[PDB]
Amino acid sequence: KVFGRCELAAAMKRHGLDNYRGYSLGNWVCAAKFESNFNTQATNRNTDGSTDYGILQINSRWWCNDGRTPGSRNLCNIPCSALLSSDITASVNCAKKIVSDGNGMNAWVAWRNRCKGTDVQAWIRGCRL
Ligand code: NA
Ligand SMILES: [Rh+]
Ligand SMILES: [Rh+]
Ligand SMILES: [Rh+]
Ligand SMILES: [Rh+]
Ligand SMILES: [Rh+]
Repeated sequence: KVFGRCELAAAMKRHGLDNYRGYSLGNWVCAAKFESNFNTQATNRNTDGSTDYGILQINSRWWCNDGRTPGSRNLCNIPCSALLSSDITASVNCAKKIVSDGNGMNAWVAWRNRCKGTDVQAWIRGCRL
């Protein structure tokens, strides 16, 4: 599924991401925009052979099992395929673990390079929340 901006903000809010570990909803929407262009089905292979999955580009080295990332972990205890669902529940639950891990939202390279320090409130402007 390719979400609209305000449609994703509403789903993220419902699933408890607004202010999760102090990160406003606009941070999460901005991250999803630059990681996946709001596409749940997005996949991107990494130089290390790991793959990033879903609306928040969650990596198979640490977070999910895809059966093709040797000596990786599955710290979210999910098949990476669960992260490509139209239902964002599994991505949001795994993203909560990731952002609690010590480097916060810097775990998302698109968030650090394109969202961090910017007017991220703009990403929820005009949305009924
Ligand atoms: Na893995
Ligand atoms: Rh939920
Ligand atoms: Rh819930
Ligand atoms: Rh766009
Ligand atoms: Rh870690
Ligand atoms: Rh509201």
